[PDB]
Amino acid sequence: KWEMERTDITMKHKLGGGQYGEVYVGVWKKYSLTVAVKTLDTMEVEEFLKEAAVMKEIKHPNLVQLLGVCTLEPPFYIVTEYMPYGNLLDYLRECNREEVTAVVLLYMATQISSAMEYLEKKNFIHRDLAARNCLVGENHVVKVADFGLSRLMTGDTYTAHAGAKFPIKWTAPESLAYNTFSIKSDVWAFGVLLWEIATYGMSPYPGIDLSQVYDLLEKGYRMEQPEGCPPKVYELMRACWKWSPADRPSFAETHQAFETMFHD
Ligand SMILES: Cc1cc(Nc2cc(N3CCN(C)CC3)nc(Sc3ccc(NC(=O)C4CC4)cc3)n2)[nH]n1
Ligand SMILES: [Cl-]
Ligand code: NA
Ligand code: NA
Repeated sequence: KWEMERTDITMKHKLGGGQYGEVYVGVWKKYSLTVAVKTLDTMEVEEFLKEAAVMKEIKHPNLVQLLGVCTLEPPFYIVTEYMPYGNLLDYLRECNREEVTAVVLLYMATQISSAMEYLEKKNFIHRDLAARNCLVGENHVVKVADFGLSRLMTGDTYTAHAGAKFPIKWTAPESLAYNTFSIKSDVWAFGVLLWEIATYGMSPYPGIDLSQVYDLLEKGYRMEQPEGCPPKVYELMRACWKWSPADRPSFAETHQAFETMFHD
């Protein structure tokens, strides 16, 4: 149903400086439409198709939309709607802060909590929430992307395979310690994502030794409040980093808090 004919797309240039896979900007000739195209021998086919598959099952204004697949023969294609301003981390880092103000940061957070409220409702789990995995478009629209590790959950947790390796700065302690992933682990990451946004794209736990992060977190260390970050947003941010997953807010609560702030 989603399959398309590779001949349809014209591939113009490579897109990402090598950081996101083999992704090129594409022009769908017959529909006159700019699109992105992720392509894959690179023994990662199993996991590419898994990705192509999950994007068929989800649809939200703040999640990057699949337009079509070529997954009948190689090279395999993933054709998504094109976000002309790229990933959020570099956007924040390169933006004009007179244009991207505190209001715009709040808007970006609200839109992401929207995407995550929807996955939470769908009992899906993203597993790689971070500014580098969000994309920016016209009028400061932000959309969550990169669903390679995403899953529909059979119950309330998913256990990663032995020896899986994770981005530690974004990973919840129970995920580091017990390979346990849940919507509450996605909430932990969201918090770190909020800190990335608050700081216009700074690196979390700057200059800390990764092998000390768990240790520090268990002893209670958490990242300090960024300058300009409002107290309510910092309180919410800290809520996402509660040790016990149960004590963390839901994505519904979080989104309610930002929609309210976005008004007041
Ligand atoms: C998916 C997507 C990506 C985009 N747009 C862009 C745009 C972009 N830019 C490069 C630098 N200029 C200055 C800004 C635009 N760099 C990337 S880098 C990039 C490429 C691919 C993916 N992810 C996927 O293709 C998989 C999830 C389907 C993420 C980031 N993606 N539109 N839609
Ligand atoms: Cl790339
Ligand atoms: Na961590
Ligand atoms: Na905390």
